[PDB]
Amino acid sequence: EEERLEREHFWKIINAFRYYGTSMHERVNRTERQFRSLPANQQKLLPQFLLHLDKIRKCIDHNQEILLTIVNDCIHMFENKEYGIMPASTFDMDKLKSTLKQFVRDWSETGKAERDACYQPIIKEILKNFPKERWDPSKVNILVPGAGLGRLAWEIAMLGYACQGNEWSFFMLFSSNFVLNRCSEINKYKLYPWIHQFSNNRRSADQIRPIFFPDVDPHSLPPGSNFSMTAGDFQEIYSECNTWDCIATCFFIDTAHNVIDYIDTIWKILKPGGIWINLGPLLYHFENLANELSIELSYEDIKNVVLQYGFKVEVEKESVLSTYTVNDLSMMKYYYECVLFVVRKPQ
Amino acid sequence: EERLEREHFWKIINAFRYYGTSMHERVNRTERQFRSLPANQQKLLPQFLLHLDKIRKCIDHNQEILLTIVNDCIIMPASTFDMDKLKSTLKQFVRDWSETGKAERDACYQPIIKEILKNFPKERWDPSKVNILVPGAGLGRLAWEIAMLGYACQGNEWSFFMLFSSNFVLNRCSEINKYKLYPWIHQFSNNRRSADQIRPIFFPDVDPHSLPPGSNFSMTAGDFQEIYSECNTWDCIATCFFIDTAHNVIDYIDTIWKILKPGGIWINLGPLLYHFENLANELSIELSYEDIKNVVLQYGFKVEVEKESVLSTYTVNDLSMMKYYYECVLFVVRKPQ
Ligand SMILES: Nc1ncnc2c1ncn2[C@@H]1O[C@H](CSCC[C@H](N)C(=O)O)[C@@H](O)[C@H]1O
Ligand SMILES: Nc1ncnc2c1ncn2[C@@H]1O[C@H](CSCC[C@H](N)C(=O)O)[C@@H](O)[C@H]1O
Ligand SMILES: Cn1cncc1C[C@H](NC(=O)CCN)C(=O)O
Ligand SMILES: Cn1cncc1C[C@H](NC(=O)CCN)C(=O)O
Ligand SMILES: [Ca+2]
Ligand SMILES: [Ca+2]
Repeated sequence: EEERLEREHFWKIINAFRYYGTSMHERVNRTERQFRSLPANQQKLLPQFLLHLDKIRKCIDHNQEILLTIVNDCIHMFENKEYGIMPASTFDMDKLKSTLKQFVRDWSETGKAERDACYQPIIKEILKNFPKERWDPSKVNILVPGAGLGRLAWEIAMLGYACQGNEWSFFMLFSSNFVLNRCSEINKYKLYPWIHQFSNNRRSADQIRPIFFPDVDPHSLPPGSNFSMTAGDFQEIYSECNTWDCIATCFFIDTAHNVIDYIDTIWKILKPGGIWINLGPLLYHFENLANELSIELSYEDIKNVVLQYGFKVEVEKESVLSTYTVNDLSMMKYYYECVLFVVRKPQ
Repeated sequence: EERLEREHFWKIINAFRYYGTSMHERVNRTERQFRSLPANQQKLLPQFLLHLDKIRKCIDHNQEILLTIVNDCIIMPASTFDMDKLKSTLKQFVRDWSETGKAERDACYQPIIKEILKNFPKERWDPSKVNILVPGAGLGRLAWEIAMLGYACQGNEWSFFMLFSSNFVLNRCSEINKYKLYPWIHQFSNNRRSADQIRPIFFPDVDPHSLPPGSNFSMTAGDFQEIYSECNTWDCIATCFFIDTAHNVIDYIDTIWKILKPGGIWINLGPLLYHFENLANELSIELSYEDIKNVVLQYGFKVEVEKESVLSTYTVNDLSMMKYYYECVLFVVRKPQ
């Protein structure tokens, strides 16, 4: 039951990767169809339009190649031997499009500013509580749930902490497995994360511009590094109590069906005296989804729940600005005024 | 014609009437889910169901303000599309007619109004003989501000959501801040404090019936392409967050060029969030700003002002942990004489 539904989920994501080209091409063919239905005099006002559509198509083909490399990597895994054709949902295609942007955030020089706003404060808090002068960082155990493409877990590991990223989503697992285990040359790969955006373009070239990755070799972890990634629901995988020195969550807790469940887990699996570092907003992932449990709390209520569990609050900064896979050439942008806090389980 | 507009009219009246139902069902889902939690978890939040009740009261109040707009004008399940438009409408009240919306208005309307004063000064024009057209006037605040300067200004709006509201605010309203809405109660995510959700706004911040004497202000209902067909008529057309509503922006540009007088100016400020992009079966020509400028040039407009990266927001919740902004373009182009 567990293993079969995992198996179903698995090939569904695979199929979604395989379907990216068909989806996007149909979108561009809608556009070409409509453009050609215009009065011809209007089409001659834009004598480069059809050419630009052809450049998008090449971009789609290139993105599809990256996605097929990821699919090829995960099918032939040493530990994916346990798992063994339909059109993907529009929901999967959106997750796909989100995945490609995630490569900018986590593994491109283009996403350094965003990492500076979201990751530096977490890393800064870790160094504050486990200073190199008093702690062998190899003996400090740090769990990073919802690690995504894994850049933050990786950065912690670069300092020598015994860091383990966990992730539930096969979009994220397929991709991080590829970037972390196969990209051993800086900026060897390239993708087009903005071709999906047709609104709010200053220049048409803006939509077809590339980003390169990885800006950094993942295998430049120094010897003595202790870095790993796990696949599964972190509530089910990390059930052993009193284990972790530090749990670090970035844009994570608003992905729960019930964030109270998350807080209950973090309390049980922290070592007495350990800390929970959090940075992020409260965009509840299940808010709209029919037939899904979604408990949407204000930050005020989250703090009250944290306080009642017994945590003691060491750092609290509200209005920490950051973006999330922003396109800095776009005429429309979203930003977050995140909360950062460091709470501590009493010893 | 008459029969199909008849259908559109009552569909929107019905959406106005279904607002309380739609919102209460949303709250119902929350309450069922909270009550489904284990008792130990529920105890941790002893004001949650009380807070829900306060939301419901805000809901009920909003529904009263909506019914007032509909009787001042004069029950089936409306589409989520309508209800989103409805929620959008209540947010517009903040933008166009609340002290809270002043920051946005200064960002979006003041640069347009300054350009109007620049191109129609008293040393050259009798302001009351200058005809200015505001397509997509919304709740009409901008058009009103232009008419307040002594120009002959006509707002135009297609949506019945706006027309009901703009009528109610411009004709049936006198006393400042007499009325209040709860425009944020539908946002359950990204709240700092629970109390921000049930936070009230008041309108109108300024008295609409303070037009000076001889002022020439009017508002019309319908497709601005179909209503305005007299070529060489308008001294100025002012579009604010408007042109990206077109099925085909080239069509809007053609209408504007043709209905401006020789010497008339088109002022534009907004982004390019194309309204029909992600809608099935609807035509949608999504152009870059570069392409729109190439089209405008080929028509023969002379370009007088072009500012990119004009920062502004649109019905923003100042207290929310999530926020959008636009890097708009402002331009003024003249139809040559
Ligand atoms: N139950 C669960 N256990 C582990 N990860 C989960 C989870 N539910 C959702 N997630 C994942 O949590 C991730 C949050 S995205 C955040 C990624 C990264 N740390 C960053 O901030 O940039 C998503 O990739 C999502 O798939
Ligand atoms: N053909 C048309 N004629 C008149 N209004 C139209 C129209 N097409 C779209 N609209 C309207 O244009 C409006 C854009 S919102 C802009 C409102 C206001 N000027 C502001 O920026 O605050 C919408 O209310 C929409 O209903
Ligand atoms: C990951 N996460 C968890 N809480 C919030 C987020 C941000 C993310 N936001 C975007 O992708 C577009 C940004 N304007 C999302 O929607 O998942
Ligand atoms: C009116 N308009 C025309 N071009 C863009 C807009 C903005 C408007 N934006 C919102 O409502 C949410 C923004 N935070 C919309 O998309 O209707
Ligand atoms: Ca082009
Ligand atoms: Ca072609």
